[PDB]
Amino acid sequence: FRLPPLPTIREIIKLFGLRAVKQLSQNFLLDLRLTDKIVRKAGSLADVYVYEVGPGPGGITRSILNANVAELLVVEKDTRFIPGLQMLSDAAPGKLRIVHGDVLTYKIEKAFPGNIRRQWEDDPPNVHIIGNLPFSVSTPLIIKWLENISLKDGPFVYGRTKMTLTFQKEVAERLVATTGSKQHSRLSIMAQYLCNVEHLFTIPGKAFVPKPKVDVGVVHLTPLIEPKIKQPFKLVEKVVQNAFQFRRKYCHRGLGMLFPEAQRLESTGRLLQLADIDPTLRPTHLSLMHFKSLCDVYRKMCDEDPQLFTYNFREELK
Ligand SMILES: C[S@@+](CC[C@H](N)C(=O)[O-])C[C@H]1O[C@@H](n2cnc3c(N)ncnc32)[C@H](O)[C@@H]1O
Repeated sequence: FRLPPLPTIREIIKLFGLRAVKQLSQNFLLDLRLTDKIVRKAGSLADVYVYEVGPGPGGITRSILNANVAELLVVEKDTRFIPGLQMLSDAAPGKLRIVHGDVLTYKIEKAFPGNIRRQWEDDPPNVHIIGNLPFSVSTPLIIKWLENISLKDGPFVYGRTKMTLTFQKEVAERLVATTGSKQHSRLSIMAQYLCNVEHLFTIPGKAFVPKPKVDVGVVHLTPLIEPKIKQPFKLVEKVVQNAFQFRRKYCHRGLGMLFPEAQRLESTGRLLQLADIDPTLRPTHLSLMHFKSLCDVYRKMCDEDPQLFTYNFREELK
């Protein structure tokens, strides 16, 4: 019988390679004109110490290196892109530093000279964070970094360092969404109460390899001199999370989950009364100032009742 020919090594390597690329679910930006645009929209990187997260092939890395950068540190998790990055460092004498690490855990507190550090109320320091990461990494990273801004530590020991990151279109939308909008949610409050957030532009998915199912939003973030809420991050996070869980219901329904059932009617009413908020407002209409009132009242309630802050309504429902 006539059987199909054997696959060559080229075909075997191709079959493994193409499937290895799809395996980590990423979107490479090979358009140097686009990576130039991201860098351009981020502002002037002249004499700025730049931290790039997940450089990969090095598209943005190249665009950063061509921008009068004082120094560029990159942290790369995949060791397969490390050789090419080293090659790129060779073309730029003393401009590139490479680390094989995880951005979710790597500390940059001392990666740059302490002299470039600035006061919080000062102008933003000569540190800038830029990166195009996979969607699974970018989302928890900003949430980690928002908490760092709250604590004024981590990347923000240098001061109010800027961020220019890519997010999936919908996430980028929520980050900048104003009150009343359908995309106004947790990320909206969590980012805006700590940062000035600007949606620079949106890159269509066609420009990425391989092609993602969605478009990619480019967002610029700058920490505020005075945060809109002055409570612990985890407290703000819990109130915001509970407020937005039932989107089609009165905010009273969601905020009520902060309190044990035996006190829920009275405490939820008291919370909204003291915070001076209409109990019938849908969560989408809750502004940063509404949450400041909710958080401040909830804080006083927690200080009065130490059982309150670690209450979880799911555990009670079981
Ligand atoms: C979609 S590529 C982006 C690279 C570049 N922006 C581009 O498109 O040309 C994402 C890169 O980030 C790296 N990466 C993913 N998760 C990471 C993590 N947790 N820490 C550090 N790097 C990570 C991967 O190695 C991958 O090369």
